[PDB]
Amino acid sequence: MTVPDEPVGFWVESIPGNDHTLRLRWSETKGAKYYEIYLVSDSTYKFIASTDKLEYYVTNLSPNTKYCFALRAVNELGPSNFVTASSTTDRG
Repeated sequence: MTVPDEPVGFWVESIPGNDHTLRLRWSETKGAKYYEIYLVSDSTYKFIASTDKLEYYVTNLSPNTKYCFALRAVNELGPSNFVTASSTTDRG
């Protein structure tokens, strides 16, 4: 078997009225047992969370700030490549 497919449809969306949260969403992914989410900052990745959901709310962000995330799917053989998406938190 292989590492999972790369996820598709990875979108990061703002939450109007919430200046400290972004909503991450992605499609179910062939071969995936779970997904890992990272914050991409100045060309380095910071771990956020592992989940078997298809969406995740990243809380405790600063207002009016663009965040880029990297998402990958994982199984027992290893991880998929990353897909990326970004958005800006509400101004508050």
